[PDB]
Amino acid sequence: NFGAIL
Repeated sequence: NFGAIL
């Protein structure tokens, strides 16, 4: 993961 996980 390099992004946003909500």
